[PDB]
Amino acid sequence: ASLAPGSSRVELFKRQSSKVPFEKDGKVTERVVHSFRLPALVNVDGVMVAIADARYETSFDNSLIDTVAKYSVDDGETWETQIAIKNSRASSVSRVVDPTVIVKGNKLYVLVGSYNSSRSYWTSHGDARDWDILLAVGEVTKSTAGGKITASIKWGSPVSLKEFFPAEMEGMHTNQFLGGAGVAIVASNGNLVYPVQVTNKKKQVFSKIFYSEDEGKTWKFGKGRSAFGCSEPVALEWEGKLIINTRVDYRRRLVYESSDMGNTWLEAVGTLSRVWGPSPKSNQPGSQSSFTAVTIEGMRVMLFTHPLNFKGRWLRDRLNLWLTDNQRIYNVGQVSIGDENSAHSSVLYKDDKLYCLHEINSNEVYSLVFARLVGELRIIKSVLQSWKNWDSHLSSICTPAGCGPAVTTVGLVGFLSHSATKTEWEDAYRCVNASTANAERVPNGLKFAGVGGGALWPVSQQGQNQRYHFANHAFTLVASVTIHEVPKGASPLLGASLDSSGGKKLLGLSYDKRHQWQPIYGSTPVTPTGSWEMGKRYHVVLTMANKIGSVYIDGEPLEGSGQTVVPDERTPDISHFYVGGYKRSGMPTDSRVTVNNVLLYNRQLNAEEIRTLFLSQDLIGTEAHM
Ligand SMILES: OC[C@H]1O[C@@H](O[C@H]2[C@H](O)[C@@H](O)[C@@H](O)O[C@@H]2CO)[C@H](O)[C@@H](O)[C@H]1O
Repeated sequence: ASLAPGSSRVELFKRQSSKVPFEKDGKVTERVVHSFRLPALVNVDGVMVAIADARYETSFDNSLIDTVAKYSVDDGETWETQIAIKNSRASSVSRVVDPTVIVKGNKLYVLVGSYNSSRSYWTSHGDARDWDILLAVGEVTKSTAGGKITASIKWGSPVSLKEFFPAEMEGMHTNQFLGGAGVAIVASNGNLVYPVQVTNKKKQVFSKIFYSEDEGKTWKFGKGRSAFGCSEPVALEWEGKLIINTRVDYRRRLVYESSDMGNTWLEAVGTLSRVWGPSPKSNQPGSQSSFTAVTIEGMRVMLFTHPLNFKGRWLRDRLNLWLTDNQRIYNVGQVSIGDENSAHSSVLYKDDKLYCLHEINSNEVYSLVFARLVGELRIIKSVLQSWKNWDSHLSSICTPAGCGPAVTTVGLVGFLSHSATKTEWEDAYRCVNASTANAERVPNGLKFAGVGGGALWPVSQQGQNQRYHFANHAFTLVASVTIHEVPKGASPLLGASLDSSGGKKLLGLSYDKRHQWQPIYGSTPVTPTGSWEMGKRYHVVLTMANKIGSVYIDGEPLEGSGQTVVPDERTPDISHFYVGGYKRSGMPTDSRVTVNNVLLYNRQLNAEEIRTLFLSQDLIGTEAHM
């Protein structure tokens, strides 16, 4: 339970306690609600709106559900309650579901699925007999009446958008669709954009972008789609693309990019795709996720939440929040408390305060808690100042022949330099440390010695959540090194390992008893090349892209460098990077070397940025700057 220092919370929508105005046959009554689910928390012009399911009788998905809203004009001290949308009232189990919310001006656009009488889960329905898809538009107006600031919201009659759903898509016959739940966006050209989950007559699930250029009068689907198996998509716009982050049951979450309103989808292999696991071993159901772009203290970042689900199934305990600038991926920490069940969530950033509406579940009775994320916003601002300082400090270095090109920070993701503890080498970017053994701190890095010496920067080793999954598609690992002793055989100095030992490599660099380098390319025959001297430091660059590895000493490729390291159409799964040894006592090499300033970029640096880092190795360390 990390609800941070100075952060606190209330139980806003109290299961079996909070009442709503329930309407039926021309009569409104105050009704105690069983469970509140599917939190959507937004800002309309300074009115904090909280939208959710009111699951009246039971938390069963297929039961009687209206869309409730609660709205506050004082940043969630007091709230007014209403029912935003009501179901058909056609049976005891009629329902409007997966409320998905777009804010635009003083308007709230809410899309829901609607079901009349089925008790089966929607993905199992072989047709659309019980289903409709409805947009209701709520309008917020703002008074300062009788002295104090007041507000209300008038909700419109839902309008069916079923006319806008084609009966065919590529290679399939359509079935039903719903919003991804949570909060959607207005694009920077003004369009309304819902990422939606859709099923076909084969009952497969897959995600699309459903949009409107006309304030919601009419609706299109992007031509493209996600893989099958992708559900509850949640989307934001980042630097002119849509980022569509999807739930994938029993798998790691797939993230996609689309630069043309969803006409073409490319998997975001270089950044965020397959980063987040739905459970420790990613073999459990996943979750709805809050996924938004904000500007905090002048930097555009993204915020993402998803339960860790230690418990497995749909329990979905331990809601975590993540920060990213589409390069570094920082775990802010756990928002929910202890081991409580805590599946959906909605993060709002408003007037430079952070808030989160999330579920808590005990025994299938759900409340939505409203939390003030003050400590979290503090951690975030600190991590961001850190990102800003290192990028600015690296980028103002005057690189030598006054000045050559700046040290590149585009795509720099991790940085091991001057800070280290007794057993860890610290990421200056503060997201992923390397563990160490037999490590002696020297300026801007470590000196390693003896069997099992070295550092380990985890890749797949990060566990359920893998920030460095990009490395499987491209990376550049850079480092200054010095060999202090002539090894007895070939010893490692640096590389990306595919297994836990370091014995099955993707790409690495070793050095041998003959004073030669042994760059290693996958499982290819190793060929010693070049020459070094005990005591001279050297600059080393490993790049991999397009399934091609290359090794540089002092800014210059080794002879025969640029070989195939991925020997077929399967994607590697890198376990970790090893630095200055294997950091394994089972591996019988002894690397006696010093390694300074390890940089990890999410791309193949080009000739010039490699030559700049080389000539700049003495200027980039963190040493002076702490
Ligand atoms: O546990 C509450 C959640 O149930 C999920 O439905 C599961 C169900 O729990 C499981 O026991 C079995 O029947 O499979 C269902 C999926 O087809 C719902 O998906 C989820 O939304 C919660 O209500």
